[PDB]
Amino acid sequence: HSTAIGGVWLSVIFIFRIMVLVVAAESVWGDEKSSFICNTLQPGCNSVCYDQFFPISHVRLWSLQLILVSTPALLVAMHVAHQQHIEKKMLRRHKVHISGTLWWTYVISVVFRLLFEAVFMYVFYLLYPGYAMVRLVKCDVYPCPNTVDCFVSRPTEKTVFTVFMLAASGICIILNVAEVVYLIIRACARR
Amino acid sequence: HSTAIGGVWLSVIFIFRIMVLVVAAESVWGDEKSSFICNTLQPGCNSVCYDQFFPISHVRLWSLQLILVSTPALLVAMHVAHQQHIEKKMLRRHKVHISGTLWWTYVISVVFRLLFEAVFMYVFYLLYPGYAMVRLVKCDVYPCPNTVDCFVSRPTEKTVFTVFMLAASGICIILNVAEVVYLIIRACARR
Amino acid sequence: HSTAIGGVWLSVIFIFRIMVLVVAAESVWGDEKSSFICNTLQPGCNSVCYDQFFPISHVRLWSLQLILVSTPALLVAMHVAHQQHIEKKMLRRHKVHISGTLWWTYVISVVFRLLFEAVFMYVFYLLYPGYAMVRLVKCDVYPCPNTVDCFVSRPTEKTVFTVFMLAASGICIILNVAEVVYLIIRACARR
Amino acid sequence: HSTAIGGVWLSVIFIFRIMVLVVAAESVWGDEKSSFICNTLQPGCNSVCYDQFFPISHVRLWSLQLILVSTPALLVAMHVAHQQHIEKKMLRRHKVHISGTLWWTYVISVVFRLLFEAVFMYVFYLLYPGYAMVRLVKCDVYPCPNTVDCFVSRPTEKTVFTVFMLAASGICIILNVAEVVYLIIRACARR
Amino acid sequence: HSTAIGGVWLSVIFIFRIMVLVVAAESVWGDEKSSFICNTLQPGCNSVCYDQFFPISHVRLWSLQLILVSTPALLVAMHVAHQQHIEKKMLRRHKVHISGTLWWTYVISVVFRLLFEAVFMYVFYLLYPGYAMVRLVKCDVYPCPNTVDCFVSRPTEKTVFTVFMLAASGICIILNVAEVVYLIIRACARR
Amino acid sequence: HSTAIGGVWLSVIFIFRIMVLVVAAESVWGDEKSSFICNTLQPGCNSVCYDQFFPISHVRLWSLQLILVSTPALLVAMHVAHQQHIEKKMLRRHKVHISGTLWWTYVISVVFRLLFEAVFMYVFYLLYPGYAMVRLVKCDVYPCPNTVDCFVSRPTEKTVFTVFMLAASGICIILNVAEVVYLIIRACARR
Repeated sequence: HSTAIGGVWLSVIFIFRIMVLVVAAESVWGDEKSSFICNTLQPGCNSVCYDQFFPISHVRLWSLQLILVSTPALLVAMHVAHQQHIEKKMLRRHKVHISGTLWWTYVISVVFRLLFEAVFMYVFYLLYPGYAMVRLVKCDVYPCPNTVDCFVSRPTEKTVFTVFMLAASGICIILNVAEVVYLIIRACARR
Repeated sequence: HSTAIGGVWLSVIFIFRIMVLVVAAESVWGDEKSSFICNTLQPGCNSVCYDQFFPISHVRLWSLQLILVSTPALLVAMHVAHQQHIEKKMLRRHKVHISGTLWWTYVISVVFRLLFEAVFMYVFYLLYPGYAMVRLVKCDVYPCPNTVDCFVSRPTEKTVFTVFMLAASGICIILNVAEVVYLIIRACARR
Repeated sequence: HSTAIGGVWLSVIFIFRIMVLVVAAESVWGDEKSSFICNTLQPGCNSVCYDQFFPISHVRLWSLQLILVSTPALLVAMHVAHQQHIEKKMLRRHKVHISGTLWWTYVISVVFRLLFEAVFMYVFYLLYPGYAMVRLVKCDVYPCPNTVDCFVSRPTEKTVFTVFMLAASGICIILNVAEVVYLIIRACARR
Repeated sequence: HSTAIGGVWLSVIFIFRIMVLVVAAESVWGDEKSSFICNTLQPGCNSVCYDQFFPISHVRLWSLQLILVSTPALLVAMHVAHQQHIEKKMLRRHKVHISGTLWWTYVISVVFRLLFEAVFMYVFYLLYPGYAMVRLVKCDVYPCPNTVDCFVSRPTEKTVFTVFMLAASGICIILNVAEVVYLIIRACARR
Repeated sequence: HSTAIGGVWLSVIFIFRIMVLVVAAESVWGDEKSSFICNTLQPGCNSVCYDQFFPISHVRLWSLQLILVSTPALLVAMHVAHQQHIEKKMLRRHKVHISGTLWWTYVISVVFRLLFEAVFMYVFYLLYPGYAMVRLVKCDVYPCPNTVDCFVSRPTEKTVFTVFMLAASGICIILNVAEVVYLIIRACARR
Repeated sequence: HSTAIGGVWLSVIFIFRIMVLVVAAESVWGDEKSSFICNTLQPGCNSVCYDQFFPISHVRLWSLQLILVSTPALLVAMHVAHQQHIEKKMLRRHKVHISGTLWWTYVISVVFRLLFEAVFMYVFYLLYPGYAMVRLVKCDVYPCPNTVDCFVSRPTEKTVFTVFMLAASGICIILNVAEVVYLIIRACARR
């Protein structure tokens, strides 16, 4: 069974996040490294400064988050497909038990999706505290001499897309919590 | 139900906007940053000047507008698909109530699409007042010394595509308003 | 209904134009701006000279022309699909009236396609009078000092593809006129 | 009807030519202009020399030849599809006449394909007499001073692919001639 | 027959590995060679240093591992499809023998997949002992004079993706071992 | 009819070769020319040296070999499809004759595939005797003065992929020979 409160909004928002990531990664974040430049004559300063200030790109983090969020759905879909194959073999009490075992698996999958979203949000907070990208950064990593100034490619557009993605992720978290609560309420109402 | 006055023209114009954006983004706006050049020896001036004068690219704004306009249609489609799944479960008074609840949802979706289009048009006006791109821009953002001249890649072609997109968006707004009015008239004629 | 004189040749020639544009845009016109070079030390001269001599690329104009020519077909197809949906609703005098109203819509769509093709041909004539691209151009746009010489990337190949596209467009115009005349003759023969 | 002598071999060889062109154009001919270099300090010499020695690229000529060869097949397919639509309308003496009119159209399409292949082969001979690309070319086109030496990107690989394409085209011409002769023989044997 | 313990988790984890590799190879490892730079004026030092420190790219090794792991599944699928074709020919004792022969083939395919995964993990350990990429490397390969410092493009992101892939591969190995043990237990329980 | 000994292994190994070539060509061999560099100030030395040492790229040779190996299968498939069309026309002694004529065609196709594979292997041996790519090459082709040193992009990775492809091709040759022998044995056993 499915609930219109949680499933439809989750699917549409997840599709929206996919479309936003597809738009952003190809064009906005494409030249994140090539356009990265520092005011220095020291060879190798640009690469080490980019690695220091961008350990992992925003689009890569978003793609990993989307994949990890998607994995429970793939797992439950494959499991139900195998169960229906077993049912088709049987055709060529127990069914109630199968449906019962299916129920908790879906609940656990929803909980795991919520946990994955929260973990990725916390990782994003740890790696990039400020939601807004800055135009100039100060670099002191070896072999850059003293401190040099480096310039990010597209701070404002990246900030806008970051705000969009963060708002979508937060709405997803809230909707997952609400869906879990509504599932609990429905289970209580059954009894 | 559907109305030939609003639905068909909306769909064809939305497809036309998709095709125009696909044509424009790949070629016209591809070198918007790489070809951006300023008359200065100061490192980092090009990137900061591009960020100042182009906080978000036109094609990215158009893609976001198209996605946001599309989201209500995806929501209503998913909701009706879930409702038909519930109907198929029932098969294996109330229907009139379901259709009634469906009606206002579609009306609200149309209103939300109109609001999204208007909001994106206003955002475009705020960010880029002039409809026509200019060949030369004056830059005074740090660390550019005093004021430097910078040159846009394809001002005229970008202006032409901007005019096309703006005309399409305005026609979409007018058609949405007309469709809402015609829906009100039809509802009144029913009673 | 359809006529073999106009519909089949129109469709095959339109597909041929699509294939030719796909071949040309990817390779021939890809480096139209990057390979554009002027004999000067003035920064920004290349971009302003390219914008002056190429306000809009040939491939972009051809793509816009193809899209605008295609839009009436999409409109009529969506409208007939909606009408067949209404017919299926009816199944679950008037039909002759529906077919009659369908007839003039198709005629007007053909006329609009012819007008669009003629308008795009006239625009091409206005923007690029000479059918053949030239190897060297003279530039005096600010900030280029005095007059400088600039060199086009692939004049001869672009000329060949321009001749192909122009011949196809002219044949399309002639075939549209002939189809309109034959439709008039058939309508007269009916009475 | 179809003949195994001509149709199957023609289709498989045409598919082989498509695959060979797809392999060649993406990689072999991709850097034909960017890697083109001349031993001179004169700006604009590279572009004019490339245009002089390569008026149209080999891959573009092959693609145009394939498209033009394909067009008669598309025309006859669309025409027979329209005729079958007319037959389906009739269902909801004359048929023998329709088949007879179909026969000469297919024969003329085959003749046109043969003529197109021969014309493209002659054009290739006129533009590039030598089948083998040369490593060094001598350039005297304005504004190149006196005569300069220019270097082609991949002479040997381009020569190999040119030999492959030319052999395929010649085999296609021979097979088309043989198919026409066999059609004449079969028509005579019918009487 | 299939087991839910091994098959579903294996398939979902293999799909997850495909998605992770698709995300990583296009963007993270794209500029692995172009961005590779060494602090020297000696021509050819960059290429030889990259070849010495990166004999084969991580993404290429992962793709080869995925292909080799996939090959047994393709082999068994093609073999069962041929067997079902033979069964369909028969339709137009022995079946038990066919199923028995099928069983050991699937077991051997699982064992081969486990061996391939272990071999690729050992190869990865041999080529890249440290799981984490380093920012700076020391090069002494001819013709680089003495020892030069070279800088890797994206050490931290590559390290993160390497950890992800290694964890997925190890989980796959453990799951394959568990599936083999469970198959042995089920075979014993049958007797 | 089909044989499980030859057909299934041939198909799976051919698919494996396709996947390996797809992995290799896009990334490994992409910068084979752009990254090619020689220690000289002579313009044009890089291009002529690359042409001398790499007359045709490894990936292009592998793609041509795969296409040529595939062509007999396409020919026999098209021929049997035409024969089944003739059979369907007949439906709307002789069949045994058709099957007999089909048999030798498939045998000849297998022999031609084996010959093509052997010929391409011999061509690879002639063009590149050493299986392993070398880091440094010595160039004396005009206009390079005296002898210069040039550096290959990715010698080790290219060597690994070359070994993979050569092993696959040799296994294909052996399997083709074995399939021919088994076909002869089966034909003898029939009598």
